[PDB]
Amino acid sequence: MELYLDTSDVVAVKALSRIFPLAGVTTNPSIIAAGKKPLDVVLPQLHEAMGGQGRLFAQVMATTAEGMVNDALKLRSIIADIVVKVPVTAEGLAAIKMLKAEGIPTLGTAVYGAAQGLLSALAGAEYVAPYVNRIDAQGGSGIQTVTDLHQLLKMHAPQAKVLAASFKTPRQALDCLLAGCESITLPLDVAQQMISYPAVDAAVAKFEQDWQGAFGRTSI
Amino acid sequence: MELYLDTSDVVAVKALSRIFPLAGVTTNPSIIAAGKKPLDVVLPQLHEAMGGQGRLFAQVMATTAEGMVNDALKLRSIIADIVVKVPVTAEGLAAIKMLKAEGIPTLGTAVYGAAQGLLSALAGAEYVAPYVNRIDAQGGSGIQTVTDLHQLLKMHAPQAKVLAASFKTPRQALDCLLAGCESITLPLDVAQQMISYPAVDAAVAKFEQDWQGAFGRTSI
Amino acid sequence: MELYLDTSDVVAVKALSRIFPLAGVTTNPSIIAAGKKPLDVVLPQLHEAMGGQGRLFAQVMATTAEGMVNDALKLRSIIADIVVKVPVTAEGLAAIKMLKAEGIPTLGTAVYGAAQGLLSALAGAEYVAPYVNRIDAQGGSGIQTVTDLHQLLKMHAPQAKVLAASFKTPRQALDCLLAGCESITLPLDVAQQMISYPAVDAAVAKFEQDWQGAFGRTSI
Amino acid sequence: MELYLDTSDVVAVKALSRIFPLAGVTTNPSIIAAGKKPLDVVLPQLHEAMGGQGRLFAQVMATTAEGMVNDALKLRSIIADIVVKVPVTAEGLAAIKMLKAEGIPTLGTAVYGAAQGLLSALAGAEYVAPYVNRIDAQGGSGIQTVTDLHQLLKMHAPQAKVLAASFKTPRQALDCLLAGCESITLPLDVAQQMISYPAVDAAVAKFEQDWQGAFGRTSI
Amino acid sequence: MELYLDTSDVVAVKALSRIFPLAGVTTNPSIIAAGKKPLDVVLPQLHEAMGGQGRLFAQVMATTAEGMVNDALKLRSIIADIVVKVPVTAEGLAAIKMLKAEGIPTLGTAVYGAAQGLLSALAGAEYVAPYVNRIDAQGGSGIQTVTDLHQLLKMHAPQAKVLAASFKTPRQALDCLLAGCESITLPLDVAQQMISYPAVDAAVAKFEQDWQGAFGRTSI
Amino acid sequence: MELYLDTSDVVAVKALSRIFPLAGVTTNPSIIAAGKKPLDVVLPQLHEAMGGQGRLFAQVMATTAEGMVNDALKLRSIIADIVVKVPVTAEGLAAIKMLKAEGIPTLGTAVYGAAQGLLSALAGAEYVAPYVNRIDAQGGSGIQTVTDLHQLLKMHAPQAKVLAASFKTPRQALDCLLAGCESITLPLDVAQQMISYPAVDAAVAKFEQDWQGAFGRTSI
Amino acid sequence: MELYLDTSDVVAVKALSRIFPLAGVTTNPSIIAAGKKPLDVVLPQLHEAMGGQGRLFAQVMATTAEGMVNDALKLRSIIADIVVKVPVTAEGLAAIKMLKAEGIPTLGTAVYGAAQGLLSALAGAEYVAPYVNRIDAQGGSGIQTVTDLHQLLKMHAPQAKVLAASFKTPRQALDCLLAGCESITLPLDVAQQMISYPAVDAAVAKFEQDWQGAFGRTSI
Amino acid sequence: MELYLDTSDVVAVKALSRIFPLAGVTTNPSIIAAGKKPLDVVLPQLHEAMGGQGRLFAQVMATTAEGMVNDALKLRSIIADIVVKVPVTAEGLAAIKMLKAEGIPTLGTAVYGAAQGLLSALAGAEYVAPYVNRIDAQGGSGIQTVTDLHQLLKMHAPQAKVLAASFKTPRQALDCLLAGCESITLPLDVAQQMISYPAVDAAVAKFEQDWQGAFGRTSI
Amino acid sequence: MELYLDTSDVVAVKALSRIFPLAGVTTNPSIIAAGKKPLDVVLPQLHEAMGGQGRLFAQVMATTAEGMVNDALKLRSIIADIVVKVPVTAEGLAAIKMLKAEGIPTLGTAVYGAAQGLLSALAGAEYVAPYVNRIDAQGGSGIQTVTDLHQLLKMHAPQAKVLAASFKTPRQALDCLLAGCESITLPLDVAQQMISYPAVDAAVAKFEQDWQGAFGRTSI
Repeated sequence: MELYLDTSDVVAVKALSRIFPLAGVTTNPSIIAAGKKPLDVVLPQLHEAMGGQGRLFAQVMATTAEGMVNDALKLRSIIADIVVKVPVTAEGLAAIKMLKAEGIPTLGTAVYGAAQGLLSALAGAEYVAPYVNRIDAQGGSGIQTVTDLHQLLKMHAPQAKVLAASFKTPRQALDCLLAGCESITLPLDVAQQMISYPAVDAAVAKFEQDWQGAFGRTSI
Repeated sequence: MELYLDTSDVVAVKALSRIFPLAGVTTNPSIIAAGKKPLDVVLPQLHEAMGGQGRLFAQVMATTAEGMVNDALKLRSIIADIVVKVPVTAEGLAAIKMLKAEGIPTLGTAVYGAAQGLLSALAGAEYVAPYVNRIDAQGGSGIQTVTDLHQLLKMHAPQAKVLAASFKTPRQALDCLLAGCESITLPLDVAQQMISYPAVDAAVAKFEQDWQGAFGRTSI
Repeated sequence: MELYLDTSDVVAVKALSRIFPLAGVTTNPSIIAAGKKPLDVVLPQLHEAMGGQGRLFAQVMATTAEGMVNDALKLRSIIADIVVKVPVTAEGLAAIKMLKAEGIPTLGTAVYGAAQGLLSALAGAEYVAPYVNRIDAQGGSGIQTVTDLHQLLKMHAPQAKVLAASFKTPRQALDCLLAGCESITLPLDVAQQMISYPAVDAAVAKFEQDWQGAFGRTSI
Repeated sequence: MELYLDTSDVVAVKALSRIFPLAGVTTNPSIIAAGKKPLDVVLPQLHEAMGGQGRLFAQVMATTAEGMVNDALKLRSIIADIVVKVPVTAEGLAAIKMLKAEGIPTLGTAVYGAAQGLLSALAGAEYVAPYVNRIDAQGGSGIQTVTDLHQLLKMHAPQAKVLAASFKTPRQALDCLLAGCESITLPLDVAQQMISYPAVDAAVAKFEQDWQGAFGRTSI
Repeated sequence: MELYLDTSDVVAVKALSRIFPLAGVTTNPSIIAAGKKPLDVVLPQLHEAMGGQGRLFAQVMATTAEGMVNDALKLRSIIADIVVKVPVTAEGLAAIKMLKAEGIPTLGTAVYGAAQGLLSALAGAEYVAPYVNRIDAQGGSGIQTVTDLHQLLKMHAPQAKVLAASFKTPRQALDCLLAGCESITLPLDVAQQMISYPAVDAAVAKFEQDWQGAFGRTSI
Repeated sequence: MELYLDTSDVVAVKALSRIFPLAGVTTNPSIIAAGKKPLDVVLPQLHEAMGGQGRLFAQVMATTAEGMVNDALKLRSIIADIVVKVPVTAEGLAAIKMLKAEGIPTLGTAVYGAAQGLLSALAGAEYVAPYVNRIDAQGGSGIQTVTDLHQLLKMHAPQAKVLAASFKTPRQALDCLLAGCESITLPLDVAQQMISYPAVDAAVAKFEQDWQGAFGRTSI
Repeated sequence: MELYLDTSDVVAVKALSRIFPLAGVTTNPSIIAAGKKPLDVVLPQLHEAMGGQGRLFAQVMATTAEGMVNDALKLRSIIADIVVKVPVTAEGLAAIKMLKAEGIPTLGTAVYGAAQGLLSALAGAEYVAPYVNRIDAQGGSGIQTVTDLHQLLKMHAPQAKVLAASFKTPRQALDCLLAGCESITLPLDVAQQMISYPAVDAAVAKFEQDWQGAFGRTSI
Repeated sequence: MELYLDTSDVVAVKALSRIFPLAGVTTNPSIIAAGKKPLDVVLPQLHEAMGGQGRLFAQVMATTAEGMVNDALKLRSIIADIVVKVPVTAEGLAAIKMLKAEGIPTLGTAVYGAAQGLLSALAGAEYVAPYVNRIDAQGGSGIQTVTDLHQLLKMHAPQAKVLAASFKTPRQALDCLLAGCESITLPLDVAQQMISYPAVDAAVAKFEQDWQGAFGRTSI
Repeated sequence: MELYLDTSDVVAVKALSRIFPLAGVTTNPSIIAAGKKPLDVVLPQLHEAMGGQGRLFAQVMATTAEGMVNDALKLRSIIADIVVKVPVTAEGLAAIKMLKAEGIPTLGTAVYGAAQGLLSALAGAEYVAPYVNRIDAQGGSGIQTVTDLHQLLKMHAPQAKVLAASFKTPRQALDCLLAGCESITLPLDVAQQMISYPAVDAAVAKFEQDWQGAFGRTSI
């Protein structure tokens, strides 16, 4: 299982590095725009924030196959081992094919259809990233869509993996993991809601209270 | 399958040693408080009660990652091979991470969510212990939660194992075992209700009665 | 839906009368033994405990048909409208039949089989009381048994109603209610865990904290 | 729901009359042969054994339509309101047509097929009696067949009712009742195992044990 | 529940009239050709073989809407109340429309699609007749096809009824009846297979045998 | 059940009027563009091809609420009783509420979400029209979406009805009808493939061939 | 089905009044605190934004039963017909009971358990408001919990209704409606996401494009 | 698969040895009482009835661990390779454990709970024998219990095997085998009901009848 | 998968040898009687129509184990490698055990019970042959029974295989194959209906019609 964060704030990334066993951080130009900082700064700083380990992900903006080819060349020049994710269109499939020919790992993003993601995987993307929240909000069923995509990948192209993103509530992440996703990423607020429970807090408080009422200190 | 006792009564565990194939005894500071005796006394006596065999478990109470690190150092000093369980918070995950770094086996306790247990397992905890009775009491469904946690473990983290606790009726234990739990623990009252059945007693009485009416004795 | 309490402590009954919309209180000779007080005292005081309202239930102890006949006569002499529960044996069936002939409402207790309860209902018992916790403890399935009993009653004897008892966790009561039970009774501890949730407490605390930080009062 | 007994022993019928709310007793020439006594003698005897109330059933033995017509005439001469059951063949359907024309109630026995029983019911039979134990013993599924027959009767001929027979264990009766059967009959051994439970006995025993431990007496 | 026969032999019809509660006899030009005799002869003879009561069905052979209009006029001239079935084409739907305009009951035959039968029913045909055996032989599934047809008729046009035909084994008839068919028809041999069971024969034989062994006589 | 056509060809409408029991014809501006003829001509001609009966539907083209109000006034001026279709946007809901205040029946089109259709139905649309084929083509599930919409309407807004459109194969229409749709519309090609089957043709051919081989003629 | 809004902005409420058929607006002290304006000022403004129609909801704040009694008195004094929501505790239960005694309609809020909401409904609350998003975030399952609550209400207390709240994604609202909720409330952003779809926008755009290509305008 | 017999009649065992591929015979002291013959006689004669092969099973009668120790010693002295069955109590588990220490194979009998049988298997008994008929008659579900026991064994203790006993009808044996039981034992009458079918007999009869019709004789 | 033919017409076997990949032909004395010719004449001719390959099957007629042993000896003397089929009785089981001791492969025929077939397979028959059509004709469920038989074989006796026979429609063969049968045999009529479809014929007709309309020839 691979755990990533969809954010670009260096301080939060470094702070949460000590908590979860991070496998890397994925970023999108929307989050980059939110952070306001230029990429040639954000990737180095975030890389140092995660201790120089893990994986990295960045997204191109071009519309023509050679255009996102050149964009991926720039990204690989900046960070040697980054994976370049590309929106899935006809040009997206093309860029995937020549990028796989060049041997640079690629990710399929903006996936709204199981057939679309399967086509991207056949073209050669090692990762496929459906937009769970957007698909769910647009009248679809992101959970079932992820299920079908996972089944198709496992039963035709084993080497491909599913990377779930676009989360708003912990439940969506729970169902995505239950569907067999090999990798997921989550935003900071959902991550915080993963590691806080009033029931857990009350249980710990009662636990310490009993220890205190018994032995007259708190420490072991 | 690993069977443990959720209690701290030396005489009780010694008496029940000849009945069930005990794999160890798990203790929590609440039960230790009920037993009123200090840990440095109860652990050696219990270890002798299992004849120097079986597994052992104790829990920290600190809030800071270094705090449960020091506590776990104390437990490993008292008992070399004892497994230390930690309440699952952000600090719990941190402590689990450096504990897996230093190579001390750990257990995840006070687990109320499948995602929480999955996070603990990814951090590296060897066992995950949800509170089935507490979850069911607080409007949740402990059985389905345990099933989901087991599925997530078998899917992403094969090396982790589920250790069910917090039982009030034999039905909960049976359901947890049917869910695929690799290890469970139970209290003395549930253990007693496990091995007693009026139907079994009546069948044995009728059986001996048949032998009596046949041969003039109940013997041989 | 009919809500009752299976206990005999006057103070607790009176205190909880202000909270739940009580329909009555059921008692059994085991609970009477626990309370240590004679019935001719406990029933009047309890009747005043919910102020002369609700329903009352008490159980016979004789084995012979005329035995619980005289018993039920004594209970009706003490409280005019009390409903008498009888254990379901052959003598129980005979007693239920001829008490239904006399026109005194009766209840079927100590029910361990759905067909047993159905036979009691055919004999004429107004209520049937399975022992869910004991059935689960003895390797059965109380929830499914209650389900079959409810289906059989709604199919053949519409006038009979299921009165669930013998609870240890609120989950059992939840499943019994979901099965279609028209009446349930529960003990004090399950009632207390029923109306308390740390999540609710934290939510209301944060709620009033926000309103306090906004305007500085504790009420409208 | 209609409860009957498939037996011919006057003493047992009278003894069990005080236990269950009997609706009558069904008889067949097999159990008549086992009882050894002639029908014209036994029939008034158990008729009085049920207190003179309830239903009665007896079977023909002829092979030709007019033959079992004459048999039914003899039975109606012996007792006015008895229901005549006939084995289901081509002659059975013809005899049932004649008997329905004469307005004498009839029952369909020896039913091994759902379609066969449905045809018998459409011919005018008020009752249909499959042989659950025999069908199960011959590699079929008595419970399934009863279910299909019940559904067919309900959704085509509402006036027909299913009368299950041929039982060896109480489970078969339980599933027949769960399938929606409006009437069942059972043998004496199944009745005795039906109304006896060691668990119930032990519960009652513990009950007056604690009553005695409280009040110096097992009595109220 | 309407029981019909799909045959054209006067002797067989009259013989089976006494056994099954016939609602009528359906005929098709194929079976009429097999019977070799002309319609103007056969229909009076079958109508008398009924005992004078029941329903009669015959089919047109024309292609043009007015053509089967004239055909249906001829059938109504021969037998006043006969119901005319028409093959379902575009011309079939047209013919059904003018026949519903003129108030002559009609039946939809040669139905291979549930939507086709729905269209016929909406056009106004009183009955719809799918060909179960042919549909099954041609790679379809007549059972589920009839199921969907029945569901559609019930939930859109309540007045239409399903009349299943084309049977080869009793199982097909059983599933058609279980699917909710209000009427079916049945060939002679498969009908014979409804009314013969070796198990029933052996049961009757043993029954008479034990009666004889007990009473030294065969008679009741 | 309401049967409609989604086309604007007068000749085809008139020709198919003799076959199916038409309840009306729905038109959309795309189909009007395909037909190339102006609306003030197409609606009168279609109405005359109707025989003067049935229902009519037309769709407005403005964006602002009073805009489609005025357009609906124009259409209702051309044909007195036409139902106005409106796209479901915020302005669509506004216009629907205004028209419901004016008491003119309205049509909800371009429904890609069950919640959107429910909102239109609450606003007052008499019918809701999802685009099954487009929802399918965009990675959704048109059949399941129609199912949820039908359930929601039957649950909360009994007066609303589902009008399925956008079909490419008769299978989609079959599933839509099975889901409980009270009205559907079909294109000409799907209608033609609907009422044609080679199996039916071959069955009719064999049928008249046998009639010929019997009587020297294929005629009655 | 009753549609409400959970917000406190007068401008947004009035703007959305023309779009959805609003049944009222619910407010909670958290949102009131966010608005920072006193309730006696805010709710007249909302009432006018309704056009003087619809329902209103406000929550009590004190702790003692008489405390929320006086609070509800104040709310009824300020707005005559306003419904009062109360957090569900023991005090909340008592408040609900005697408020039903003097006939003040009440709503059950802060519900985290189906049995808790069922108890509130038994106490007499007209509406029950579970917190779907919070329950899902805390390891539960809000959808299934709402399902059980709805089933229990329809089974035991028909007059009670479920009012879903706490939404973050359209799917939660869709599933709550599918579960049978009679009323829901909706935050502004999620409501906006109910009425915007890129698919619908593109369909409308192409629609005007073809009208343009046909008649030289997108108009008329 | 292992087939055994639960009986003690030498003649029947020898006679059935030629028919079924016997793997052994299990005996219980009740059956020994029925046979009235002493064990030191029945086991040698039964072994000779085997022809000198197969497995043998006998049960202890003592209540104290050393008591069944001595009993098992006597049985192993009598027949070297006999497997000892022990009733499952606390002393039962203690005995099972120490004979697993001594390397003598053991069987768990009188099993009424899946958890009980699983505990016996963990203690080490090679076989577990639930009482299907008794459990089923006492209001339980023998088939489901056997299924759960088999699932638990295959999940946690692969080496343990389920040995079903206590049968009354062939259906119970069929379901037990379908549940995955690796070994079953069945009584003489039920085994006879496995090897007789009237349908099979009629088929054989008709078969020789057609051979006779062909060749004037029933033989090849 | 093994494909066989249940017939004895040499001309038909020879003709169909070119079409299907025959694995052999099974014969029974019923179809032998139908062919009227003696076995010693027919079976060499069928072996020659085979092309000298495939498998052969024939049945005994004796009722005694030794008699059908002699029958099998005669068959093996005539044809070196023919497999002998024996009816499954007690004598059949004995004959199978002895024949397996002689190393001659055997088939169990006239199988009406899954337990019966499983017993034969344990006795040593290489194949098991149920009679699907007779079973479903006699009120059973041939498809389900074949399913259970296949499950039991794959569970306990891996070497046994299912050989389905007795077919009337291709649907039954389809379900038998779907159940996992490793071998099936079908009659000539079902084979002819199997490989013929009017839909296929019409598709081919349209196909070469289009080829002709394109290139002025139907040729390639």
